Amino acid sequence: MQRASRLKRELHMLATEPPPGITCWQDKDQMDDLRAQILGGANTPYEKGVFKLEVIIPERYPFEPPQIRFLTPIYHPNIDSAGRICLDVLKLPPKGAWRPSLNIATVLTSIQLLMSEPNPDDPLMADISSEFKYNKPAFLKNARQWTEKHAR
Ligand SMILES: Cc1cc(=O)n2[nH]c(C(F)(F)F)nc2c1
Repeated sequence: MQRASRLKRELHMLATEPPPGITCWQDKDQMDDLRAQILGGANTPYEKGVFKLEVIIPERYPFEPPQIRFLTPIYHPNIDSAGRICLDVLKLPPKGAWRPSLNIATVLTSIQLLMSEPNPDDPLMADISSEFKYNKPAFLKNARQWTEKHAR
């Protein structure tokens, strides 16, 4: 009942005040099986791609974070080839940053920010991370080509 009331409010806010570039909605009729979309940001290599994500709300929400993975392939130091995301707010403390005062909208915004600003210090993709650090022009070209191939 606690989780239910919280999800109703989140779905209302996602429907009426979505963050710029972000959409999140119910796949069907269950408030804990959600989908989202993040628009590729301008001045990023993902520009003019559209990235779909799966947003699964666990039983203990809001005390456990949403489980979010990219469905659209993306070329990024912190996102693996299955769409898993390495991001602090998707993880529980002490290492992670999730807390019940965050919500689906804030963490989708954090993923959007991660797309703009990767964290080569916490890589999931070692070869992409090294390319991002030491050969940024190649990283940007590869990230654009992957966006053309899979997100457009
Ligand atoms: C988009 C959005 C804006 C906003 O202010 N909130 N607040 C909550 C909360 F508190 F219900 F979890 N969800 C949201 C979502």
